[PDB]
Amino acid sequence: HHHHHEIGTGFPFDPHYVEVLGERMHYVDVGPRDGTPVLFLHGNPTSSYVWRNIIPHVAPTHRCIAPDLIGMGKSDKPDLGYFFDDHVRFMDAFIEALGLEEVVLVIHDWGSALGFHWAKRNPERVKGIAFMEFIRPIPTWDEWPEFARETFQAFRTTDVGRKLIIDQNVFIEGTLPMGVVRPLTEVEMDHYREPFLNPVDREPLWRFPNELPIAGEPANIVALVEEYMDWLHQSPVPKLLFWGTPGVLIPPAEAARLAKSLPNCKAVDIGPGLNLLQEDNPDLIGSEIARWLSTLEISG
Ligand SMILES: CCOc1c(C)cc(C)cc1CNc1nnn[nH]1
Ligand SMILES: [Mn+2]
Ligand SMILES: [Mn+2]
Ligand code: NA
Ligand code: NA
Repeated sequence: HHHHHEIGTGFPFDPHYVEVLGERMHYVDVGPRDGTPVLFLHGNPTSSYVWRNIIPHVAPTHRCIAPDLIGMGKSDKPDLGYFFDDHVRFMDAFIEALGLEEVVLVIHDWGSALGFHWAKRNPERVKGIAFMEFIRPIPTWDEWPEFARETFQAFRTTDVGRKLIIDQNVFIEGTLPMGVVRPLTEVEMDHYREPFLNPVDREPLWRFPNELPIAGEPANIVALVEEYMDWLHQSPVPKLLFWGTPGVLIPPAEAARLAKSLPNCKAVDIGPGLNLLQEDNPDLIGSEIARWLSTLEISG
């Protein structure tokens, strides 16, 4: 006989779809219909799943929109190279397809590059940006985390890199768990694996690290990233920066610097964390975003 009697693993959000440049994109859409929407953008190799435990904190007061990038999550998977340029084109068109006007961004990893680049080009529409573990220029390999130098150098080759990421699914099975301090459960791993069970679908997982602005290459990405970082230092847009210890892309020392150099910026320590801060302390991140959103309406 039986009797009846943690960081959430479920994804209790109804699928929403919109046609974007002839392809179907999936997104979470919850919360009130009026007011300024909060747009959550994930990076590599995740999906809207990464926001699952953060969104419920914001949804009571704001619309939350969390798309899966083209070729990822539940969005369609056209035969693209999935360059950053492709993601930009699709994300621009997604935002237009939903008829969004002003927005608040919550962005992470490659999602931050998309968010920052979009904000730079749409200064009058951005009402706030929350960000963490974001893409910035990496002048030399010495400025890349030591533990991942050899690995990412290998990733950034055609034959070896594709064998690792596409054939062996290393970014999902290897790199992903290394971006979280706590161990991911099998249920969580399965939600992350889901979009990429078919090896040929793993193209964006390989192109993304090959797009990273490292040692001047790719030059186009480096220029673009420098441009939005320059814009960011000059914009009065409200900013909220989450960081963890030791972090990965944004070490604590770097978070302290940005908190001062970026105008109108608040920085929040999430405790232990690497790249996927959302997976180590989603309640703090969600709570702080919800409260920060409230202060955006306070004049002073
Ligand atoms: C230094 C390794 O850092 C990472 C770790 C340890 C884990 C994950 C998931 C991601 C990254 C990095 N971000 C990333 N790489 N290519 N596209 N986005
Ligand atoms: Mn179509
Ligand atoms: Mn192809
Ligand atoms: Na399993
Ligand atoms: Na999934």
